[PDB]
Amino acid sequence: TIKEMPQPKTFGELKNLPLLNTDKPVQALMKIADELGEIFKFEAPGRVTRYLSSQRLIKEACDESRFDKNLSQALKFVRDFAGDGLATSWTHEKNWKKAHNILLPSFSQQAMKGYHAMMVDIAVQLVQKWERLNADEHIEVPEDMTRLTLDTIGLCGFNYRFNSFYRDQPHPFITSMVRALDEAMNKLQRANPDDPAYDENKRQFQEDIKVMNDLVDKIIADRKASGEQSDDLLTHMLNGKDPETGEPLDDENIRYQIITFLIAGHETTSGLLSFALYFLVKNPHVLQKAAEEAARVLVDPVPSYKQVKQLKYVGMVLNEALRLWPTAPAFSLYAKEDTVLGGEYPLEKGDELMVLIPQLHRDKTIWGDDVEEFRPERFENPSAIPQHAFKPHGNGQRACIGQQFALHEATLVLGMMLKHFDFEDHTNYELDIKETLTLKPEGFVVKAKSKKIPL
Ligand code: HEM
Ligand SMILES: CCCCCCCN1CCC[C@H]1C(=O)N[C@@H](Cc1ccccc1)C(=O)O
Ligand SMILES: C=Cc1ccccc1
Repeated sequence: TIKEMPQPKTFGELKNLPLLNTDKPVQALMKIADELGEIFKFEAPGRVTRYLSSQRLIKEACDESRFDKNLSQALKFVRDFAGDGLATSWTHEKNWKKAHNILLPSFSQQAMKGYHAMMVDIAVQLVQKWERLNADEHIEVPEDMTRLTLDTIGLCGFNYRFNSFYRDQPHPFITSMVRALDEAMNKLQRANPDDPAYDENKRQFQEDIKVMNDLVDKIIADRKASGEQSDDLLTHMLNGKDPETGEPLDDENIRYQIITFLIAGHETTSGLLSFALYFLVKNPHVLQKAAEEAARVLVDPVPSYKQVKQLKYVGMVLNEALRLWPTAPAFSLYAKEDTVLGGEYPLEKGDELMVLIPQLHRDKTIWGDDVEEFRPERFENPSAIPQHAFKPHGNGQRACIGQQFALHEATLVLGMMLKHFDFEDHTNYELDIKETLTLKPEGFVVKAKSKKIPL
């Protein structure tokens, strides 16, 4: 009955920690899952977790009566600058449910209608950039997709223009963001984060937290002294009141939310768009089908909210890209009470789980033997997909609050991309996945041939 779960190779007192001493640790954990199966123990000094890779077990871990969201070490280090914003707070901290209640209406399908015009603004800047490239120039795909999604969250969220398409070199806030995210992730591997080798990293980390707080606090202060009532997240946050506590967010927590949304904008949707275009150029028949939908639906020079809603195949393209390469590749859980997982693995209250999403999405008992194939038609009927087989936005009440935002922006942009250009994988690009907070293709380049359709 009770099975003892495998564990990858250890390093004396360092346990399994040195296995994360790599620049692609998620992909390294995936290969361990290939070797060891649906569940394996992973220990570091002072920490134990268990990596889940099968739908059989993950469907139990997604039972919210038995498991709640845990902060991974990664999220604990990001909390150093994202605070108790939505993504780095515990479910039982008062500011989680309060910010959740206040911000839910800002992220609904209905709220998407109000953001649509300003996502079209940024999306048009992307298309015009590509229309203006010279023959036999190429597109740096993740770079441009990150320019897009950062600008979109800046504009839709806070009425601020990062003007990323006017730049080679990030806005100063983004420089500190990206550097702080890099330190947070690199910190995870250090066997001794106290060696003086890491003193400068420590110094630079604190400078970046200060640059980030000071610029956000200024934006908050400036908006409050202004009165301007633009329909953006910062206004809803300054004006909204939690129905439960009846309280609004305070300025410190609003700062944390803004940092949180900007991290999410920069990191996740740009990865998704990059992986989707990669899969489309590697699967020309799928690109054809999606381009045909784009041409048939996007019949005006600017897309409308209604038309984006009818880009249904583009949506399953995005879902299939999230299946093979979920850009936020894991989440962590803890047992609310003693419980037995899958009838085989007893857990005590407090025990942690890691959900390894890319491996879940390769569970052959779920998707069949063509699991590595890019086939958006898998998603034709969600009722034919078993429970909790597909988890790119997390689980339950702690699922991605920005899920509709991301899919509206990604659908609109990919739709316009397919309306306006033919794409050529001119380098026969070999997929290379760089890991930061999230997963992104690195070095992915294509050529676009304009269809010469006016905007
Ligand atoms: C396709 C792109 C995206 C993916 C794959 C994604 C995925 C996820 C996942 C897996 C989680 C749960 C993490 C955990 O349980 O520890 C999450 C949480 C979250 N995401 Fe997203 N996300 C995306 C886009 C966005 C965007 C655009 C925003 C907002 C601008 C956003 C805001 C959040 C927030 C605030 C949370 C924490 C929510 C809460 O716990 O209340 N995400 N996301
Ligand atoms: C927000 C985007 C997703 C971030 C998810 C984490 C993304 N990690 C980045 C590296 C792999 C992955 C992960 O498995 N992390 C674990 C690592 C860990 C486990 C046990 C002991 C020490 C450290 C953790 O952070 O605890
Ligand atoms: C820290 C921000 C964040 C945003 C989305 C998912 C996980 C983390």
